[PDB]
Parts: sequence; C-alpha cells; structure tokens
Amino acid sequence: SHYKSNVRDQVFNLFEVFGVDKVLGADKFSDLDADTAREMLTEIARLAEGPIAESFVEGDRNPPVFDPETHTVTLPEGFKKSMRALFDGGWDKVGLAEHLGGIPMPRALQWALIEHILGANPAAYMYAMGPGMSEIFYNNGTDEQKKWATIAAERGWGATMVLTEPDAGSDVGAGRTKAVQQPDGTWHIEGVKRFITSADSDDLFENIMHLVLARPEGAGPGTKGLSLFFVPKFHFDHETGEIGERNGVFVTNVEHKMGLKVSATCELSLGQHGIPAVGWLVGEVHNGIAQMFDVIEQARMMVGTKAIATLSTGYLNALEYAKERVQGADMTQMTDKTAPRVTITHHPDVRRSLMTQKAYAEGLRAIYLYTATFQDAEVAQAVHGVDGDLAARVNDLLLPIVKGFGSETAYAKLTESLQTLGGSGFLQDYPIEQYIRDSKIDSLYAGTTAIQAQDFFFRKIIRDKGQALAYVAGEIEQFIKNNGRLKTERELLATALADVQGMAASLTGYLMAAQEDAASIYKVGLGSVRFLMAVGDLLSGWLLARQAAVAIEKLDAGATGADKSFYEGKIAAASFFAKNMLPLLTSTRQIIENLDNDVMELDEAAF
Amino acid sequence: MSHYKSNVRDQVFNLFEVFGVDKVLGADKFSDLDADTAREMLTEIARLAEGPIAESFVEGDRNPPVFDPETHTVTLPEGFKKSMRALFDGGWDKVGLAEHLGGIPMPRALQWALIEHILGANPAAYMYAMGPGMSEIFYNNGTDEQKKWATIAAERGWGATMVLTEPDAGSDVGAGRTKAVQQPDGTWHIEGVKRFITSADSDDLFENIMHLVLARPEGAGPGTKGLSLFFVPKFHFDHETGEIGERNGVFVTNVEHKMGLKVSATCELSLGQHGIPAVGWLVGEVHNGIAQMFDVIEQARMMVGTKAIATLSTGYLNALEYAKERVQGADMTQMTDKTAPRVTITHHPDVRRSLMTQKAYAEGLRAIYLYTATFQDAEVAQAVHGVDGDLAARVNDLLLPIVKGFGSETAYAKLTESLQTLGGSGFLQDYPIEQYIRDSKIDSLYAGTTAIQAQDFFFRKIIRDKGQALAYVAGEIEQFIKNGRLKTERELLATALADVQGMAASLTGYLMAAQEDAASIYKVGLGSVRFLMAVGDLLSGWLLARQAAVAIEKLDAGATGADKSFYEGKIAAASFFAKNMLPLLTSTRQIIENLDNDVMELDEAAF
Ligand SMILES: CCCCCCCCCCCC(=O)SCCNC(=O)CCNC(=O)[C@H](O)C(C)(C)COP(=O)(O)OP(=O)(O)OC[C@H]1O[C@@H](n2cnc3c(N)ncnc32)[C@H](O)[C@@H]1OP(=O)(O)O
Ligand SMILES: CCCCCCCCCCCC(=O)SCCNC(=O)CCNC(=O)[C@H](O)C(C)(C)COP(=O)(O)OP(=O)(O)OC[C@H]1O[C@@H](n2cnc3c(N)ncnc32)[C@H](O)[C@@H]1OP(=O)(O)O
Ligand SMILES: Cc1cc2nc3c(=O)[nH]c(=O)nc-3n(C[C@H](O)[C@H](O)[C@H](O)COP(=O)(O)OP(=O)(O)OC[C@H]3O[C@@H](n4cnc5c(N)ncnc54)[C@H](O)[C@@H]3O)c2cc1C
Ligand SMILES: Cc1cc2nc3c(=O)[nH]c(=O)nc-3n(C[C@H](O)[C@H](O)[C@H](O)COP(=O)(O)OP(=O)(O)OC[C@H]3O[C@@H](n4cnc5c(N)ncnc54)[C@H](O)[C@@H]3O)c2cc1C
Repeated sequence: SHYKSNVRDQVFNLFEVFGVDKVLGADKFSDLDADTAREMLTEIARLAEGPIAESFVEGDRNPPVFDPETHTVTLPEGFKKSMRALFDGGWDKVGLAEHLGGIPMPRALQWALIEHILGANPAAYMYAMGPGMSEIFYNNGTDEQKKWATIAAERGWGATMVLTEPDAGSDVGAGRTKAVQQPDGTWHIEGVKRFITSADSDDLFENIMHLVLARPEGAGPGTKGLSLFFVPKFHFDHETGEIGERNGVFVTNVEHKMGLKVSATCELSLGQHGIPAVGWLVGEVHNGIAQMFDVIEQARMMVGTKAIATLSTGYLNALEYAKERVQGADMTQMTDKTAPRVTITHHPDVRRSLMTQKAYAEGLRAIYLYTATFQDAEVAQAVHGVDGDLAARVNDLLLPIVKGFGSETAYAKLTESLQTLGGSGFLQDYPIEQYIRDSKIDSLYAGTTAIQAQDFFFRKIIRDKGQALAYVAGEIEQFIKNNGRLKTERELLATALADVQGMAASLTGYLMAAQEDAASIYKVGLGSVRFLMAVGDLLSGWLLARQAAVAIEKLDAGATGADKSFYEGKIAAASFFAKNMLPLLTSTRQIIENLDNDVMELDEAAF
Repeated sequence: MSHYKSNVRDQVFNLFEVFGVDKVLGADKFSDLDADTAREMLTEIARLAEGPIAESFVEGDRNPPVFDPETHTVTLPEGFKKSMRALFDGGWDKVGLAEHLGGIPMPRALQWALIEHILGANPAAYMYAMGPGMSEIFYNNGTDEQKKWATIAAERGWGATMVLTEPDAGSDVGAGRTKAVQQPDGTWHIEGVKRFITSADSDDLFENIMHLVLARPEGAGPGTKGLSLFFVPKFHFDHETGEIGERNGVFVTNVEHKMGLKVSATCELSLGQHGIPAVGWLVGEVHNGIAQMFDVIEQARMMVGTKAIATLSTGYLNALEYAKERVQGADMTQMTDKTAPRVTITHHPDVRRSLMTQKAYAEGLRAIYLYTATFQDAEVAQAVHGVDGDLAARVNDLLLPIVKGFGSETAYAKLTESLQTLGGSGFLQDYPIEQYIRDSKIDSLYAGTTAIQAQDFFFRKIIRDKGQALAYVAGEIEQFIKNGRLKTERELLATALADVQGMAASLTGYLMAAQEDAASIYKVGLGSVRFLMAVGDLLSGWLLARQAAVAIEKLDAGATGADKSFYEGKIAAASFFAKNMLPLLTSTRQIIENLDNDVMELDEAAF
C-alpha cells in the first residue's frame, strides 16, 4: 500500500470541470452513466491500492531473470499474481472496442482509470497493453488480419512495439532491420532490435504480437521506406488461434536499469538463430511509420500519465509523512529553546514544498484529462464545441506537453516529495526513491524531451499553421477576460499568455530567418524545450485557475466538510501557482528573444 | 579506464591563474611545498582516484555492506577494502592534517581540491577515511591528556564517526534524549539510541573507531545548549601506549538500505543497551557540546558540497565523451533531407545547450568551493584577498551553506542533463550517471537539509553577522562590474546583483516586521531557499566572468592548442551563464517581493 489514490480529484475534473458526464448514458455511451463511472474508478483504485501495489517493491528488489539458452524471462511470483488480478477484473479491456470485448467509455475516463495502475505498478500496465495494440492492429489490418486481431484480444496476447536498433533510436529512419518477401506473400524479418519492452514476459500470455518496423529489400531510406509487420512469437492457427510452432524471434539480452526493473527491456534478434522470423505486412500496404505512430501516440500518452500518476502518489506520501512528523518549533518561536514542538507542516518551507508538489501534481492531472477530452470526436463536440478535425489537431498539439512537460515536471517535483521526508526519504523503506528511479525513464523512451519539443514546434504548430495552438490560446484569453477574487490570477495569466505568445513569435522569427541563413534555425533548437515547458506552465496555471473558479462557486453555494477543504485547496493551489511559477516565464521569454549561435560556433574541443 | 573523469586542469587554473594561491606556496608555513609540488600532488591523487579508488565504485553499489547480527559488525566488499588500502598506503589520510599529527602542511584550497578526486571516484572512501581529520578536531578541543589519545588515534589511523541524530531528533539536534551519567572515576556512561550514523562500523579497515557523541548530562538544561560532546571509543585502550583492550558498550544494531551511497554503512548505533556501558570522556572536560561538534559539522558541510560538485563534474565529462562519439540524426540545417549525412550529437542545438549548462554549473561550482576555501586559512585570505582573520572567518561561514545547499541542489538537478545526453542508455547501469544521481540525492539531506542551510544562511550568516561578510562579497562583485568583450556579462551581472540586493531587503523587511506582526516571519521561511539559490547563481555568474577575464588576457598573450581551447570554453561558459541563467533572478526577486501567508493560513486538511 505504497500507492495513494485520488479518485476525488479525478471525478472533480471529469464532471465538475470538464463535464464529461454530459455524454454518459447517451449515444456510444448509452449503457454507462455517471454513477457507474464513479464506481469503476473507485473499484480499480481499490485494486490498484491492494493486489497491484503489493508487488511494487518486489518487482524492483526481485527483477526478472533471463535464461539466455531458452531466450526467456522469469518474473517474480508476486508481480505475476498482481497481473492476474488485473486480468481477472478485466481491466486490460477498458475503452477497448466493443467488438473486441471492451466496455465503451470516453477516453477521459479510460485514462483516469489507467492512472491508478500506472501509479501503483506502472510496469503492470505495460505488460497488459496487448489488447489495446490488437485494436490498433485491427484498425490498420486487412479483413483477414482483423480476425487475428480479434483472436489476440480475446486470448489476451501480449504485444510489443519494435523500432529501436543500436544505431537508430531517435533517428528511427536509420534502422537497418530488413524484410525479405517470400513467394507466398509473407516476409522474413532479419535484424537486431534493442531496448524492446515486454519482448518476453514469462508465462503471462500464450503469445506475444510483435509489431516490427523493418525496411523491405530495395525500399528507399528514412522513415518513408519503412514498413510495419505483425511478427508473432508463436505461429498459430489463423482460424482457431491455436498456438503452434515457435517463430524465429528471440530475446538475446535483458538490460540492467536504474528503475522500472520489473519491465523486461530486451535485445530482440529476428531471423538470426537459423529459424525465419515470419512477418505479415500490416494492412498489406507499405505505410510503416504512419501505422506505428498510432502506437507511438498511445505510448506517449501513457508515459506522461505514468509520470503524473507517480508524482501524485509521491506528493500524497510526502503529505501524510509531513502530517505525522514532529520536528522543531514554530518559526514564530524559533528563539525559544522550550517552545512546543510542531509537526513539519507548520514550517513555511515544508508548506512551500507541499503546495509546489500539489499544484503541479493536480495541474498535470488536469492537463492529461483535458488532452483526453479531445480524443473522442463526440466528447470533443459535447464539452468543447469543436469538430473532429480540430479535436484531433488539438489532441496532437497536447501530446508532447503531456509526455515532454509531464515527464520532466514529475521527476523534478519528486525531488521535493523526497526532501519532505528528510533523511528517511533516502531510504528504500519509503517508496519515493523508487518513484524517482522508476520515473527517470519517462524523459527518454517514447521519444526524448528534445524530440517532444521538436515535434511540438515544427509539426504541431508550424505544419499545423498554428490552428490548434490558436484554439487553446483563445480559450485561455476567454477565461482571462470573464467575480474578482480571481482578479490577480487573471492578471498573472495574461502576462504569461503574452509571454508564451512572445516565445512563439521569436522562434517563428528564427525559423523565417533560416530562409536567408540556415544556421539561424539552430536558435529554434536552442529554445525548443524551454518553449515546450513554458506552454506546460501556462496550461497548468490556466487549468488550475479554472478549477479555483469552480471551487469558489461550489464554496459560495455552501460546501461543507471534506468538500470544503478540497475546494479551499484548489483556490490556494491556483493562487500559489500563479504567484510563484508563472512569472518566471517573463524571464524565459526575454532569454529566448536573445538567443545567439555562440554556443553552436564554439569549438567542440572547448567543451 | 574508470567511470571517474578528473579535471586537474580546471583545478590548477582556479588555484593559480584565478585566485593566486601559489603566491603563499614555497614560503613560511608552506615552505616545503611549491607550485610544482602542489600540481604533482593533484595529478597523483587524480590518478589514484581514476584507478584503484574508482575501481570499486560499481562493486560497492552492486555488492553492498552486510550487517551481521551474530557479531554486531558490518562486512565490506573485498574490492572496496582494496581501494581503501590504496588510499591509506599513499598517505592520503593526512593531506592538510596538522604536521604534529604527521600531516603535510598545505592551503585548504589545495586540500579540498585533492579531496574532490576521491569524492568523484568513490565518495564513501573519503568518509571512511575521515578518522585522522576527526582526531585533529578532537585534539584542538581536548585536554592535554586527551591530546595524547588523539595523537595515538591519528598515528594509528583509527576511524571516526559524528553521532548526533536520533529517531526523534534530526534537524532539531537539541531535542535529543541520549543521556550521560557521570561515574565516580570521572568518566561517563552514555545511554541512548542514535540513528543514521555514517561509518558506525567498518569491518576490519581499522583497529579502533572514535565515536564523537552528543549527549545530555543528567540534570542539564534543554535544547542544544544542554548538550555535551563525548569521546566514545569502540574499544577501550591503553591511554599511553594505545594498545587495544576490551570492547566498549557501543554497538551497531542495523544497517540502512538506501537509494545510493550504498557502500557507506549507515547504521543504528546503540549506546549502553547490550549489557556493558558505553564509557565516554567529556571532550576538553567542559560542557560545550554543540559548539564543539560544529567544528565537525562545518567540515562535513564542506565535504558534502564538494562531493556533489565532484559528482556533477565527472557526470558532465562522461556525458561529453558520450556525445562526442554517438552518431544520431542529420544536422538541423538539413533536417528535411532524409539522405543528409548523419552527425554526432554534439552538433544538435539542444545537446549543446545541455552540455554548456552542465559545463557552466560544474566549473562555476568548482570555482565557488575553491573560492570558499581561500578564506579558510588566515594566511591565504590575507595574501590573495587582503582580509584579516576575523573577516575571513565570517566570509567562510557565509559561503558554507552555499557550497552545501546550492552545491547539493544544483549538482543533482544538472546530473539530469548529463543522463539525458546519453538518451535511453543513460537509464542503464552500464553507464555511471544513474549511480551518480542515486549517490548524490543524499547530499541535500545529511549535514543539514537545504532548508536548514538556507535558514542558517540568512539568520546566522547575514542577519546575526550584520551583513558584513555579505557586504564584502557584494563589494568584490561590484568591483568586477566597474572594471569591452565582457561588457554584456557585466551588464547582466549588475542586474543580477541588484536582484539579490532586493531579495535581501525584502526578506530583512519580513523579519523585522515580525516585531509588530509575528506571522511576518513565515515569509522569510517561504523565500529563504530561493534566496540561497539566487546567491549561488550570482556567485557562479561572477566567478565564471572572472575566469573569462583571465581567459581573455591569456588568449591575448598568445595561448595555443589545448590551452587556447580551455580559455575559449571559459569565455563561452561565462557568457552563456550570464545570458541563460542570471536573468531569471529578476522574476525570482519580484516573486519574493510579493510573498504572502495564504499558504500558511490554509487548513492542513486542504492539502
Ligand atoms: C502496445 C503494447 C506495446 C507497448 C507497451 C510498452 C510501451 C512503453 C513505452 C516506451 C516504448 C518506446 O520507447 S517505443 C520507441 C519510441 N520511438 C520514438 O518515439 C521515435 C523518437 N524519434 C522521433 O519521433 C523523430 O522525430 C522521428 C519522427 C522518428 C524523425 O523521423 P523523420 O523521418 O525525420 O520524421 P518526419 O519527417 O517529421 O515525418 C515522418 C512521418 O512520420 C509520421 N509522424 C511524424 N511525427 C508524427 C507525430 N507526432 N504523430 C503522428 N505521426 C507522426 C508521419 O507519418 C510523417 O509523415 P508525413 O505526414 O510528414 O508525410
Ligand atoms: C567527521 C568524520 C566522520 C565521517 C562521517 C561524516 C561525513 C558524513 C556526512 C553526513 C554527516 C551528518 O549528516 S552528521 C548530522 C549533521 N546534523 C546537522 O547538521 C543539524 C542540522 N540542523 C541545524 O543545523 C539546526 O538549525 C540547529 C543549528 C541544530 C538548530 O539548533 P538551535 O539550538 O535552534 O540553533 P541556534 O540557536 O541558532 O545555535 C545554537 C548553537 O549552535 C552553534 N551553531 C549553530 N549554527 C552554527 C553554525 N552555522 N556554525 C557554527 N556553529 C553553529 C552555535 O554554538 C550556537 O550557539 P550561539 O553562538 O548561537 O550562542
Ligand atoms: C526502458 C526503455 C524501454 C524502451 N522500450 C522500447 C520499446 O519497447 N520499443 C522501442 O522501439 N524502443 C524502446 N526504447 C528505446 C527508446 O525509445 C530510445 O532510447 C529513445 O527513443 C532515445 O533513443 P536513444 O536511446 O538511441 O538516444 P539518442 O537518440 O542517441 O539520443 C541521445 C541524445 O541526443 C539527443 N538527440 C538525438 N537526436 C536529436 C535531434 N535530432 N535533435 C536534438 N537532439 C537530439 C537526445 O535528445 C539525447 O539527449 C526503450 C528505451 C528504454 C530506456
Ligand atoms: C545517508 C545518511 C547518512 C547520515 N549520516 C549521519 C551521521 O554520520 N551522523 C549524524 O549525526 N547524522 C547522520 N545522518 C542524519 C541526517 O543528518 C539527518 O537525516 C538530517 O539532518 C535530516 O534530519 P531528519 O532525517 O530527521 O529530517 P527532519 O528533521 O525530520 O526533516 C524532514 C523535513 O522537514 C524539514 N524541516 C525540519 N525542520 C525544519 C525547520 N525548522 N524549518 C524548516 N523545515 C524544516 C526538512 O527540511 C525536511 O524537508 C545521516 C542521514 C542519512 C540519510
């Protein structure tokens, strides 16, 4: 029970702020209503706090062991027991398509449900991502492939996304894994892939579906020459799903990692052990990188939600500790050797820290749920009034913030959680150091922060012609211009909005100048990450401010008890974030407006 | 070679070309030690650190100490004990140790530069080796008879511990309840349980350990003032020949399991609970505990700061070497060309932003601790700064919480950039950076948490000091500012200096106003840590700019080759730090100028 849930804040966001309950009980969600939604969140939170979290420590202390001659991995018993708990409740099939055995629901609710597993034992969700991949394989497959996808979903097969090679990580287009077409239309995949998550998973599933990018012989270079292939660990009867002969795809190494140790991160050899790795061309078309980006988009959303979930149970652990730990006297009596001892929540610096953890943890939760409300065209219409096209664009703009800004912030602020515990924070007895170790990875896989920032500017803003960016900007400006108890917050948000507008203009300016002087484009790269983070802060402050507005109406209406405390905290957090986080964006804008290429022209030897 | 990558070149630059410590070398107290000898010593211990000391860095983490309950002792891994012997055999126990205890006299600026290499290669190795330096502290505070014991302890190389912390008394040292009961023969029996004691046992590295234990004499008043300091040896011993006799009643009962620094045995220490008394001797036969122990704390705080700085330095140099070799992607000026030549990642603007950020903070921090060390000898302070002993002492005290607090916090933050430079591989144990992070997380906690450093900085080192040491340092910064290739830096430093003056004035205002409104003092707590960090950023900016000024002179004088490259990087680092770090202080001042106690008045339950 390391994991501390927060269903209350999830429901507040989903219903009182974004109004996702408006589509519940109607249309696609005809058979699921607001009170069923609340019960599902509560149920998976209890399961996460119990069976799923019970093996959080065990997985880290007792990580998988690799047998190099069987090419398999043994997982610790307690963690497998948690996996079965997850399956027995059917939680690998929330938001899964109905025709695959799923329960239809808005994606905002689905990701909120997944938050609890990511918070209690993130690697358990990664192992359990098979069905969701089967759906993507289904959506992209031939009719015949759709039958396989249905089988995989029903049978609970695991799955992997196979891109990375030793010399091709960020530069996916440099991968050299080959695909050799056979007369009967199958392909033989030949190469070595690296860092593949869940490439083997002990006896959790009867099969693993590997989705492998490979370059067909003679195809062009870059990502555009790449194709995607369904490569099952086991051959299987394509009508009954019956498991057959082993396919030539074998794990040949398992990495030793700083954290997330219970997730087998594997070197994967295809067609190197005298057995062909048979693959099937997904959709029987050559459109590899486009197809895998359906999966990359899911992976990036999960990583951000993972980091945010971890920060939130990090904060709540730090809060509970701070509440019971007595140390020192109140600052108004610090000169009195005999003054009463106080719990450390009385100390200004501990309070500064807890509110920093709170505001960012809750600000990020708002961000990922906000992002999710544009993932269904029909939730996007009901709660935002935007059509499918703008919704998709707005969702694509927000993903790199969820991933890039969520991974970086979660890890940073976990430093505060650990600090709240003093020296005991450095002990394994408490979960925060594992939170830190487990979450460090989130700035790296599924595309690094710099890649996130490069995606954000060039594709999600410039290639987008700024349409999504402008929609969100307009919603921020609308809130600013609408009581007076939020007068100061709106002023601080107006400054920050303008600050981000300034950054966007400078970086655009640097791009335009690259028409005349190629090197000018380096200035965009230099400021890309600071800009991504600046947008994340602006969204946090805006969404917190929205939450404070709802909290004041509900407080004004007579809220009492625990409700009253919750709403009071939202008001405090929005005000604290506006007054302590948002002003730094002013300086950041001024730094971006003055970037120069000195650091680019400097001789490498001078570093 | 090793994980540990040294930087003797940058150390000698600071000691000689910037601060002119060589100007006291070869004469008087240091007459047996000239510039050439000092450098050869630095080169020598750098090689020891890169070889035998660093060799057991990984083993200490992977094969950590074990507590034996049958023996109440601790077992160390063989490889790490081999490193310890390498250190002892070289006589590196006694650099800066007083000559009458067998040490080599040297300026403290040189002493800590030598120690940086050990803290970089295997920091626990120095902690286990701090026995002799503790014997010197015991000597200076002890009676004549005790001076004889301390001489035996130094000569025979006994280990040592500082024993303050208890389960209910960490930062609040004065709340400790371990008691001392005076015996007829003038000795004392220490009775209590202490927590988190570094090196409380050390296997068979030494023949005895000197525990320096804070305890309250029966009947003494409360708080730190009621405490006394006691010499409590692991073994009784002949007070004149040093022959080791019967076991004393002070036993390790457990060894903690930690995020990092694993090879450092951190133990619960029981005094007089296993059936034999822990006999102790009142240090100096006076009741003056907390002042006496602070001789040790001041050393411990300097070591922790230098340790964090050492770790960032080798973290940065590891990331740089990696970035030089890793090919990934095309140059940004060719980003749309999928046939463009691949480049090494030092060509990517964000990688360069990240490397220059690591560089500037690493080298800026080395400058800070070496600058701080130039005020730890009266002779060096007068010769290189022209300040008397009293002022020097005050300026050194002012700078320690910056070395410790700002160094601790920055090192850990920027190691994130080091790990990020390796991409996914940074998450692997195959590379040392993830261990650097786990090993350095502790630096913000022991020897006083960052909040305690910030509280000490403002209340004792500025306010109680009447701003004299602070006014001296501000005067040197303003002198540099007033003196053209460094005009922009001096402009930005002027802004930064005023920004810190403002923060100081706001905070002083909040404190003085507590006379008429007690709650006003909470605003000091709310802003103290940010204020400490701003001074650290100001000092780094100043010192790097000073380094650039010497680098300009040296290139003007004709420097070539590797020298030229070094001086060029100092210019780039100084300008980059002034343009990308210092401006943020303006927003931080404005934030400190509008702190309020909303966060203090909020109900705990609203968190
Ligand atoms: C489900 C069960 C298994 C999963 C469970 C475990 C999950 C654990 C999560 C961690 C696992 C991983 O890390 S998987 C590997 C992740 N790898 C990456 O994210 C790749 C990072 N690098 C990049 O993104 C690069 O910027 C690059 C896109 C690869 C650069 O290549 P490039 O050729 O230069 O791209 P570009 O020219 O911009 O466009 C090419 C082509 O790609 C499509 N596309 C690009 N960007 C997209 C985004 N943001 N979204 C959707 N699609 C994108 C797109 O088709 C484009 O073509 P065009 O439309 O431009 O013609
Ligand atoms: C050494 C070889 C052994 C090898 C292993 C060691 C290396 C491992 C590294 C980690 C070791 C540790 O972590 S040991 C534990 C360290 N503990 C702390 O640092 C305590 C942190 N908490 C504080 O500092 C508190 O603020 C406090 C000072 C203890 C608060 O007590 P309080 O009574 O309220 O303070 P105050 O009234 O202001 O002063 C009382 C008295 O204390 C002296 N003193 C305080 N601050 C001093 C500083 N900065 N410098 C010197 N002396 C200080 C001082 O004598 C003062 O008396 P007055 O002068 O005010 O009358
Ligand atoms: C635990 C773990 C699990 C993983 N699981 C999977 C998996 O299941 N499937 C899979 O396909 N992959 C997986 N990966 C691979 C992961 O996605 C890659 O590590 C990641 O995309 C970064 O690639 P890289 O390690 O080669 O780093 P690199 O690409 O070599 O990056 C090195 C550095 O250069 C920078 N850089 C590189 N190119 C650019 C550029 N163009 N512009 C600016 N900066 C740049 C990066 O930001 C980084 O700082 C996993 C990785 C880890 C650590
Ligand atoms: C690896 C390790 C080795 C150690 N080795 C030694 C050793 O050799 N000798 C020894 O004596 N000790 C040692 N310690 C103890 C260490 O010095 C203490 O843990 C440290 O001083 C923090 O105290 P604490 O753990 O009780 O935290 P607490 O005092 O309980 O503090 C917890 C939190 O409250 C905050 N806080 C507390 N009081 C105040 C206040 N007045 N104002 C504002 N904020 C406040 C802190 O900043 C922190 O965030 C070691 C600790 C560790 C982790």
